[PDB]
Amino acid sequence: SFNRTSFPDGFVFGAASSAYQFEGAAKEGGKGPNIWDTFTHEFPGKISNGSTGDVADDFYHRYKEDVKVLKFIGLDGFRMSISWARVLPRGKLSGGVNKEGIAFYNNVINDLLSKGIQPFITIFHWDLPQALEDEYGGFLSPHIVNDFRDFAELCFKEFGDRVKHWITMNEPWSYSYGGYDAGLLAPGRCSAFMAFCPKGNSGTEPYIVTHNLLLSHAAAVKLYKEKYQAYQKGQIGITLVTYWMIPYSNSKADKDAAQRALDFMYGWFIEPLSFGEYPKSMRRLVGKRLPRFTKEQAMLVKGSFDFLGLNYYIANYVLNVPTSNSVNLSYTTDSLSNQTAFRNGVAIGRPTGVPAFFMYPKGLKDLLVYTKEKYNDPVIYITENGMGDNNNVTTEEGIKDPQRVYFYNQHLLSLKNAIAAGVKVKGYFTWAFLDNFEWLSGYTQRFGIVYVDFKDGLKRYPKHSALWFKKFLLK
Ligand SMILES: *[C@@H]1O[C@H](CO)[C@@H](O[C@@H]2O[C@H](CO)[C@@H](O[C@@H]3O[C@H](CO)[C@@H](O)[C@H](O)[C@@H]3O)[C@H](O)[C@H]2NC(C)=O)[C@H](O)[C@H]1NC(C)=O
Ligand SMILES: N=C(Cc1ccccc1)N[C@@H]1O[C@H](CO[C@@H]2OC[C@@H](O)[C@H](O)[C@H]2O)[C@@H](O)[C@H](O)[C@H]1O
Ligand SMILES: N=C(Cc1ccccc1)N[C@@H]1O[C@H](CO[C@@H]2OC[C@@H](O)[C@H](O)[C@H]2O)[C@@H](O)[C@H](O)[C@H]1O
Ligand SMILES: *[C@@H]1O[C@H](CO)[C@@H](O)[C@H](O)[C@H]1NC(C)=O
Repeated sequence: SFNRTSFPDGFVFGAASSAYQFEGAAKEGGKGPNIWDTFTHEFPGKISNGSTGDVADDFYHRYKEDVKVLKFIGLDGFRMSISWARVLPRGKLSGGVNKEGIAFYNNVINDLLSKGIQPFITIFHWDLPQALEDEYGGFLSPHIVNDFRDFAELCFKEFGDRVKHWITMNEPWSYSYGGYDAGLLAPGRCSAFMAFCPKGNSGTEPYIVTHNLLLSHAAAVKLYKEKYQAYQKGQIGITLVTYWMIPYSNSKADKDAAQRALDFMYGWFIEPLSFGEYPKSMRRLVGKRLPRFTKEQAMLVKGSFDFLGLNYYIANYVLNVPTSNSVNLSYTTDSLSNQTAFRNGVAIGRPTGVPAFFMYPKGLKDLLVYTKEKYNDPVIYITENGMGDNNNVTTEEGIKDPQRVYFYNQHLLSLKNAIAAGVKVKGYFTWAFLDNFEWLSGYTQRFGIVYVDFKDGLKRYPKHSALWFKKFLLK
């Protein structure tokens, strides 16, 4: 039966997590507030059922038993993130290191390694300390770069003797678009015409924030390369997300619109990372709302990754949107494109428990080949791939997830094809290890290969998908 021998020797199979979504202990162990503590508490209308990550999976206390589950499944690796405000409660290094926070991550890492599981560490997975958001508006300010750099350094110093795979940040697209265009994610900023956020500007701030995200990423990578990489002997990268874009029709209009959508979502980050400049379509359509890289900045950002982390979930069809005399000025409308999961009333693939998300495993290969061909054959890890179930059945029924078995069977076959096509994929991580706090969707969506019974003591039960992976891994 389909198993890991179909993949390169030493290929890393793992599961993924993030700190705010899993940890809980949000006000414990010396931890300071982050923007997600603030967002979920002050805007309960923006979270399904007014949920928070106050407790989440309580991974902070339950990590020892959870690591046993990872070993049971037989995973090679585990992707997890560092809570910035847990290790630096005041955000700045000068504000002091929280010894209790450092100890937790050390404990998790030491346990993982005893089970032969490699920790892949995301330094920043959106949970910015409130102190930094308060001081200078977080990623709206160039001040964020030095503080991000110091945070990265703390991680390298404290964990780098054991951690050999670093991811600077998770999905700066989501942080910028979600936090500053649509106002759906912390810090919850958007234009007043949306009547959805207290402050913001969806037409300017996402571009400001993305620039500082890239610069912060680049600062961390430069420091790692110059100061830690030679003796710790690890690798550092960044995780990007994009939908795969398919033109709605055969028209030139829809063809160009599809590429514009990809330019604005993916190219926004991977062209600076590869070429030191933003995509031409963005420069043309966004004009002077799009920051320029100085010569120093372009030099720092270009080539600043050892590997690319890619998160893949879905493909969408893309329609051209003609220019209009009625403008809502926003990153969203700047690309003159419209995404839809339906063509001629027919869904792009099998449904999931997430209304927008349909199964399109071919898109994983297409994205990987596109990336190989456009950006000089980079080393790639699939740092997230998964699907969600609606949280509307009993624990008993939730555990039986043949649809997720199917999902991973199909996507791993597609990944196999990408590797055969010469894409240098070295690893693959399931989102998620556990059912968790899924940001604006709260606990209404279950992405785990392991079920968490939120109603009954947060108990863990491996799903059929976990058992499928256990067999796939010959473990
Ligand atoms: C729990 O929530 C899920 C939501 O994902 C429910 O499953 C979904 O049910 C809808 C409506 O029954 C399905 O859509 C329909 O499918 C039929 C036949 O395939 C189609 O002809 C209709 O036009 C309509 O599109 C949807 O596919 C399905 N989603 C899945 C399975 O992922 C489920 O009913 C809920 N369960 C309980 C116990 O409330
Ligand atoms: N600020 C809190 C309350 C809190 C904490 C986590 C999540 C939500 C709400 N607690 C205090 O955070 C402090 C650090 O975080 C600072 O709290 C004061 C804020 O003005 C400042 O911006 C923040 O960095 C810790 O040093 C203290 O031990 C602790 O009592
Ligand atoms: N989900 C994203 C991208 C995103 C998230 C929110 C809004 C716009 C775009 N990326 C990855 O998807 C994973 C699943 O994301 C879910 O996708 C379905 C949404 O309805 C749900 O709210 C979201 O958490 C997240 O848990 C990871 O933390 C994240 O890295
Ligand atoms: C794993 O797959 C290979 C095909 O490459 C097959 O020869 C082998 O028997 C399989 N093993 C199991 C345990 O399924």
